[PDB]
Amino acid sequence: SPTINFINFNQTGTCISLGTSKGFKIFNCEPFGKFYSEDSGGYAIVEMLFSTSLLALVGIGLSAARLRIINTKKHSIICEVTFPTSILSVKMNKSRLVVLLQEQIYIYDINTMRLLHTIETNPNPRGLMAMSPSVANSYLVYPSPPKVIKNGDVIVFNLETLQPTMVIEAHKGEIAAMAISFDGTLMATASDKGTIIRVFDIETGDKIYQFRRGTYATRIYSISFSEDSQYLAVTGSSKTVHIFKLGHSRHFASLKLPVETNSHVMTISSIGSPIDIDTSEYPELHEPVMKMVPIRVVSSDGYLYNFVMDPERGGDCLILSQYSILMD
Amino acid sequence: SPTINFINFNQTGTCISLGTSKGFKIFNCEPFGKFYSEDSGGYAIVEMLFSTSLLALVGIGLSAARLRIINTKKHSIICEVTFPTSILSVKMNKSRLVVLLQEQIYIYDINTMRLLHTIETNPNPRGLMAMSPSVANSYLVYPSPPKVIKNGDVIVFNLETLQPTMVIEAHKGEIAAMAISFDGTLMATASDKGTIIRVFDIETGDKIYQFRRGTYATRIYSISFSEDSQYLAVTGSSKTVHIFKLGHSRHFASLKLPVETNSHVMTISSIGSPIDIDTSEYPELHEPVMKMVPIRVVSSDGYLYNFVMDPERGGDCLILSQYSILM
Amino acid sequence: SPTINFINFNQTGTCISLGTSKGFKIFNCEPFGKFYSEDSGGYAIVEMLFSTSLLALVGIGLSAARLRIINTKKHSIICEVTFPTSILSVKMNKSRLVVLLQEQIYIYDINTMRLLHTIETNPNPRGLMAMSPSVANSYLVYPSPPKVIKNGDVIVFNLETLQPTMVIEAHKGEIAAMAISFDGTLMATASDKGTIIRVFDIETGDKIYQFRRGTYATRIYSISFSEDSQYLAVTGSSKTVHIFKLGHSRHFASLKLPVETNSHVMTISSIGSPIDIDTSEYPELHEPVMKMVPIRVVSSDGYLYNFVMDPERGGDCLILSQYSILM
Amino acid sequence: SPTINFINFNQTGTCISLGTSKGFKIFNCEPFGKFYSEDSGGYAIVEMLFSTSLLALVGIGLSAARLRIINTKKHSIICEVTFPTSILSVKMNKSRLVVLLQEQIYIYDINTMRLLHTIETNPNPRGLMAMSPSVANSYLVYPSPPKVIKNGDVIVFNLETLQPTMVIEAHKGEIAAMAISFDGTLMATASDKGTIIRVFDIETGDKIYQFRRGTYATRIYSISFSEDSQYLAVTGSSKTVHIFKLGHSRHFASLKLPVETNSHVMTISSIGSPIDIDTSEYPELHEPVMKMVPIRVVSSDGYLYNFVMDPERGGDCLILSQYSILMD
Amino acid sequence: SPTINFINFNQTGTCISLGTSKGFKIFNCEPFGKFYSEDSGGYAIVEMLFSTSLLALVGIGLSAARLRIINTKKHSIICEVTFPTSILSVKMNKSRLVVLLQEQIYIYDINTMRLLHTIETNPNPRGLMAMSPSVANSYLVYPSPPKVIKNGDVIVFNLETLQPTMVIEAHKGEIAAMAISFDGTLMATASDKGTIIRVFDIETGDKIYQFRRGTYATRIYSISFSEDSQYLAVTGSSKTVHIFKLGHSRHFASLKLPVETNSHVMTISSIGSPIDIDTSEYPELHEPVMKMVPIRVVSSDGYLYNFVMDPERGGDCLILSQYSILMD
Amino acid sequence: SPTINFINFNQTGTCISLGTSKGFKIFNCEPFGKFYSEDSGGYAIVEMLFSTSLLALVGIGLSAARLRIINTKKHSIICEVTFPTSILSVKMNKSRLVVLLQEQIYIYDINTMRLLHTIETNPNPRGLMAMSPSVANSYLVYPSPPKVIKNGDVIVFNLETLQPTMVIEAHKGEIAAMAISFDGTLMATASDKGTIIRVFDIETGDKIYQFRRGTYATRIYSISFSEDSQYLAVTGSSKTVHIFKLGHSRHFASLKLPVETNSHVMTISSIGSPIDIDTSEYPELHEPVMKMVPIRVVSSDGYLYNFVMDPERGGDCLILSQYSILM
Repeated sequence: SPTINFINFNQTGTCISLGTSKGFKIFNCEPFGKFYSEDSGGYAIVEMLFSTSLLALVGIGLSAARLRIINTKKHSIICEVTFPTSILSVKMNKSRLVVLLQEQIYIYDINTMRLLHTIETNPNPRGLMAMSPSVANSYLVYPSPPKVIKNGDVIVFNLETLQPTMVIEAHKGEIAAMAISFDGTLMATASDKGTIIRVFDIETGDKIYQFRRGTYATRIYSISFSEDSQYLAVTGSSKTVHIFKLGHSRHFASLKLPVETNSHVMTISSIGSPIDIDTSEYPELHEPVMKMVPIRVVSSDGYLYNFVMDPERGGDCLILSQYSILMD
Repeated sequence: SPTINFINFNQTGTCISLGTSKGFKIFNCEPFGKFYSEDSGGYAIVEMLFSTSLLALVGIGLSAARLRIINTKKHSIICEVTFPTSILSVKMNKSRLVVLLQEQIYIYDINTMRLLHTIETNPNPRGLMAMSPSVANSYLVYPSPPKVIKNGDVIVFNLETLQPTMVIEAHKGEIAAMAISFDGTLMATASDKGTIIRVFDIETGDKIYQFRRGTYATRIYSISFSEDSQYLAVTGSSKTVHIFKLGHSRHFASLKLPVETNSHVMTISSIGSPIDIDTSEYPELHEPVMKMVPIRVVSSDGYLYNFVMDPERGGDCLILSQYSILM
Repeated sequence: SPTINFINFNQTGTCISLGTSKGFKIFNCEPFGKFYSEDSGGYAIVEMLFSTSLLALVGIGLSAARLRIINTKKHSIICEVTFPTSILSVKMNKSRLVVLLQEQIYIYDINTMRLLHTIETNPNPRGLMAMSPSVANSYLVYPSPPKVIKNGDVIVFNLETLQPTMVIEAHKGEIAAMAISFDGTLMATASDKGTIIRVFDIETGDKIYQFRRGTYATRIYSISFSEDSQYLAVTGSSKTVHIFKLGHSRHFASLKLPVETNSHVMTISSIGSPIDIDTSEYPELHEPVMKMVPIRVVSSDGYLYNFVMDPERGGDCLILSQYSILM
Repeated sequence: SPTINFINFNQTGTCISLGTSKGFKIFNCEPFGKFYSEDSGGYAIVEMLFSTSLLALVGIGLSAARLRIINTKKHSIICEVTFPTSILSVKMNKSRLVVLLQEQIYIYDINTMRLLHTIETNPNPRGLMAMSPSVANSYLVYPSPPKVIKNGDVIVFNLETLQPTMVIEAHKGEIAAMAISFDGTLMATASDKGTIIRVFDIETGDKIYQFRRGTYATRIYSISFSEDSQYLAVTGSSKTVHIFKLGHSRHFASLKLPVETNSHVMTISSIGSPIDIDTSEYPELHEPVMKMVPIRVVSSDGYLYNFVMDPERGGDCLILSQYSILMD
Repeated sequence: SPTINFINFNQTGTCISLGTSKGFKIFNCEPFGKFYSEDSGGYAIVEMLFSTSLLALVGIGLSAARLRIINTKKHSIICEVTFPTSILSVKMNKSRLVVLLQEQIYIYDINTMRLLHTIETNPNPRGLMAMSPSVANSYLVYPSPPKVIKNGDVIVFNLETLQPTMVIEAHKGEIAAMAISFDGTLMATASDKGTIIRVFDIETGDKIYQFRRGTYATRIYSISFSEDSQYLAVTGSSKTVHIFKLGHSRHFASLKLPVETNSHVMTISSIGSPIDIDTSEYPELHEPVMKMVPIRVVSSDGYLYNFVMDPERGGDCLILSQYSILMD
Repeated sequence: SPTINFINFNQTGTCISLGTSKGFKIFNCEPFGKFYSEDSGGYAIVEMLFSTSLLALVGIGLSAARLRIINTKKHSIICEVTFPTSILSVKMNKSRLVVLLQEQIYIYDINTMRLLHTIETNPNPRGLMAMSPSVANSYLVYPSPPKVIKNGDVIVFNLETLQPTMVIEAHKGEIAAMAISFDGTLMATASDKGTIIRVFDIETGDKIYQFRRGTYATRIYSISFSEDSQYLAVTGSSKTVHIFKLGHSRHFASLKLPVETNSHVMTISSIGSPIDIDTSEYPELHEPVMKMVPIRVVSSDGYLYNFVMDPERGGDCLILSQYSILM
């Protein structure tokens, strides 16, 4: 079993991207299957648009500096761009392409592929970003630490006009994770303590929600919004996933992975639109069918976990199935 | 009489820097005199610190891109730095040195002279900034127009920590002039129409005062605060200089230059601390001495004009004397 | 005594430019003196125009690629230009500026300083050119070897119209030195063996004179014409300088340096206009005064040697005096 | 009927290339037929080697900047090279490939396809070139106008050693057309007046022949040598084609197109080796067969015209047939 | 090493055709080399004309019923013709193309490719044929067994006029092999016993020569004439090749394959025009050079064997070299 | 009186088959009578076996392509078979059934009626064959002209083994009529000019006899042998029937029809075994009885003519009686 270095959902959560030390893979979620694969070499960043057969490939070191965009349906190379330093993150929408280095931000137009704007930012060794995926509210946010309490400063940058809009005084400590909703309305961040989750409304700048996560300080791996902006997902080193309800404190519902899973695994999750499931097959503990929110949690060990959450009851979520990436 | 391309006061307003097409000169204000001069070449930017024998010299194009730092007392060269494009503005405090190109901002430590930060901004063909001269509140502000209504966006940048603090939605149109008080507390901005003057409190961001300037729209050359932040001075193409009182609308007092003066003159001004003047010599229209704020207005034609303002009466200001720079 | 890396006369031969590992110096010839000097850094190319306080300064590697134009009277910088590779030669007239890299030629207008033309040539590791200093016949010639017998092909390029005029099949072997007279009428070339010196008439292209140099093949350092195109001076590794008379084969007159001189010295020379010298002081072997052509030969060890040639007698030339540059 | 933008014979004159706004076509001459076609898009330059299934494709704007080499028999792409500006001409021999922009010349080796030499020339908005098609005498000539009487300067460049050989003082006015014989021995040029045709011997530089063309000044569209260097063909805006005999003034023989043809049409021609025709079928006005020089003249309207010339009589040439390109 | 299903010389013996289960190959004989190849699939019949880049391809099952004619130089398909049953043999000359099924004969004109004549013959499971390759004497002969001693009846069919010419009472038993000389003058046949070889003159019908082959009855694989009609070659299951002289019984000269070769291999041979060889290199056991008849024997295992025969001495033939088909 | 399209004897010559445009009829020869008749439709081919109540019926176009086998005694249908084109000839023996189209020959087993063989021949628009009626020597012969001098090539085909035996180069011109004796021993052929009659021995292939017919070339309608192969009968457009004696040139005996007969009549004949006739009734010009070979000649106009030939005298033959078929 080859080691994997990167997992990432698309901007809608209906697909899967992945990068191994021997190649990369592209899966699908509802009619599960291996859509694409290529065993060329180690890949560290595999980012794709809303399907559309568009990919962004960063080699593990094709070095980590070079970024290559490949159209999988045409099997051709759109362009290749090099960078002075290793790439730390690449994110995309159907309007702009952004490449982030440790102290610089590069912004490209996805169509023309010509360089547009460059931001000189204070060092970000963690490669933290968040991009609104919609063109109507195209906003990019990056942290602004002081150069050596005013450490958790985040710069709200509008990609449409290529000018900053405001400065958000997010937290006292360094930012550890950040995400933007699908429509670009909201924003969520968390310090390196992972104890307090804060939600700011990007257009006005007001803090809307403040959630407490866990009891003691522990690392946060990633944050992701629901597609309908109803729920927010956080994953940490405690091998537990929390879901906070944004329909408005304590986490609304929690996901516990199977015990056999090792605790030293990074997990990214995604929340999908509610679906109907047959209660006859699953003794939830009854109407024949009731709406269940499906949750997909994939870990760096190469597994996929499917949960269902009751929007009213919440609580601990039942687990339906456990596929295995890199195999059937 | 050689043509002059650049005039500015020092950060305290007690000195004069000037650049001709043949060299640069340095003057003084109260015991007027010519401290230094060199007939080296064309100079476009001659900026000085709080005396201290430190200068920034930019050639007319010594190219326009090159910047040279010279100690006038030692007649030596501290350093020499080049830039890919022509320099548009240079400002200093006793802690940081800022060089602005049309699209880039370079910040240097005044002591070590090593580069500290670089800012990629939207193009500024007008070379507009404002630098707080005090190290306690060292702030830099530069405009951020959208790249091709929200055209008059300005970025409040902190030099101490090298991180921006906030974004101020100053005006609807493009910014034309910026000025920061001596202590770095306030910032004043002017749109390209020069009809509304707005001053913001830099730490909070709230607009404190709003001034109406003149009757019709006309260009603004420069803005400058008083040492004690009591008054604000603006000069425009109407050949008239206005003084706005910040002790708290309409201009408090107006400076009318002599009629024979050319109308197409760049005019910069400065406000000094109140001093005692004898009313026996000057029929102000009476106690023997009364405090009157002295104002120095140097124009691009090469003349200095001294005025006095009565802080209570205000109104049209009397002119005492006129020298002639370059002579 | 710092090492020196570059010596050349001006386009009239009445001045000296020189570059050390610590700075550059500028001298004069008839009333000998040191006009200028700076201990800035290593300089590899120091080229001057017809006095006029204009210089081209190239750092030893200020990198070798960078070229800086400095006005010594104003102590300012006209401009600063970089190149992808190290500069190999720089020459000027009062109309054009030429910068040569190993495979590229850049031509600049001396006044506006904007780029005018670029020539892609076959590699020239020796950095060889020749520039006519008069604007009436402004010509540039550079060698064009085949890219890997016809190896000594040289391209006659007109700077005025920026179009080549003709191709001269100069020599069978690679070109080693090129020189153009003051008026731009003639061009002289030297093969890598230094045995045959050929001069061509640039407008017609016909070889006018052919000179045999020395007895055996040896390297040639530089060639230079007289102001009136009467004589041609070549210097080689044999520590001997030859003068060929163009008033029309064998060298007309030979310059033998003092024996104590090191043999491994780069030697450049120049020929000046005839002057009156007193035979009473100098027993030439007699009228009190007779015109004798003065020759100045500066070597890489740092010394200047003054000779005189009798235009009718020719022959071995007497040496009058010796100074010491850098002292 | 789609509009066509480019017509060009091969280096031997036994084939035809063509480019439309919808695709390109490749014909043949003696056993006439449509050898190849591809309706991809607009093409502006279609240049091919001596058969050998080698092509050079320049899109109308595959932009005009990009040049693509396609092997029609293998249906694959050998390589793709981009250029900063739009391409104005591409010519080839079995040794070198040259791409010309408005102020630059690029020279490539046809086999290795690596860049060899670059010439910085004065602006040529007309895209004028001439290449000897034989490797024994590989010479390339381009005009050298002054940069703003010495306007008609042409630089004779040897492609083998990549060094200029001489400078030719061709004409007083700007050069309008130029061509090189098959063996690379001769050269022919004409100013923008089109009144005087001059022939220079490329190896020595001497002007060998000087022909007068027409009476009043009129534009010249193209010049082409005969394969055996016996005759030279010029075509102008007068809807008339002249042939000058090089076996050595006034044009030896002239070709008049049918009256129905519009005068605002560009025509390129080619001269083939002499062939035997039966005088019984054609009342020339008699031996049964006598040698006739065949001439093929194709116009931008999409037609082909076949003429026969008597090398001794010359004069106005009889027209045998009139095919139609884009159809049968 | 892929298995091969078909080997056949051309009508002159100067080339080689071959068909594998993965593709087909085309070799050459005197300047030995691999002229062509194509790894598409299994091929059972690969027949080619006198060079001329013409091929006949029958798939192993492109089924065995379908026959496809491909021009290897043009890489195109001339035509495709289907048949109700599997093809058993295809032979060609520069005038006619004949396709044989188990009970039917189809004759086509090679140029026009339209059907001309069809012969309804009694069943021939062995696919036996013989065609004169010259247009002057275009004769086709096929066996005519009785439908269930008069079993070895062969019908002499003239392809030019498409009418039978005579009936030959060849042998008492079933015919096993048959061949026609290059000029179409002679004919040779052999029964399934392989003991007696009979030669009939096709124009008159008289039996000219009768040769005894071997001692006991054994199978005969193929018969081939010399180009000059001087010698006749037979190959059997005894791993031995006999040559009978037609300059006029017992075989004149015999060819013994190397012992390492397996006996269960089918061998086809061909006789070429006499050539000069240097006796200095080869100690034949002496003039420096003497004429030797070269013989090429290829077996179904994938090897080629070159022999030399002395026309006067005959006897056992020396073997010069042993190439290897499917490799160098 | 309906038109008649087809007349032929049986394989023994003791019966008559006939086809009208309204139906078919079957007669007898020695005790003359009408055995059978049906007014069904137009019939073009009515062929019978050796009595045995077996018939082959082809419609006039029951299309011309269709063939129907009918048993007249049972009034039933044995089978029905169609063909892609119109049938041109049908013949039988007691072992095989042959159907000929213009370019194809079909052979059927008379008993099982399953198809046995098919022959692809060059086109025969005249529908010519010859069938041996004995199973001991069952042979079929059909012409093989070249497909567009050797035009009269005929193929000897053996029905028993279904394989051809030999090819006979019969005549230079196209074959016009073929006939095989009762035992299948001999075959007779006639060219389109009808001048030369050739008979070949089918087993050996050698031409045995050659007969000259008439004086000038004229068409031949049919040929038929005697039962004992003693005589051969040919009928042509000259309204004269010739008898050639094969007991071994010029015709042995000639049959002249009555003058009133139409000249444009298809005439077929047959030769029977010798019988005893009374010379008292017939003045032959005498023993009371002498054997005379009876000849029956039925013509397309619908009449039967009875002749007698003296085997020794030969010569012109006397006519005894005339009936009228269809009445």
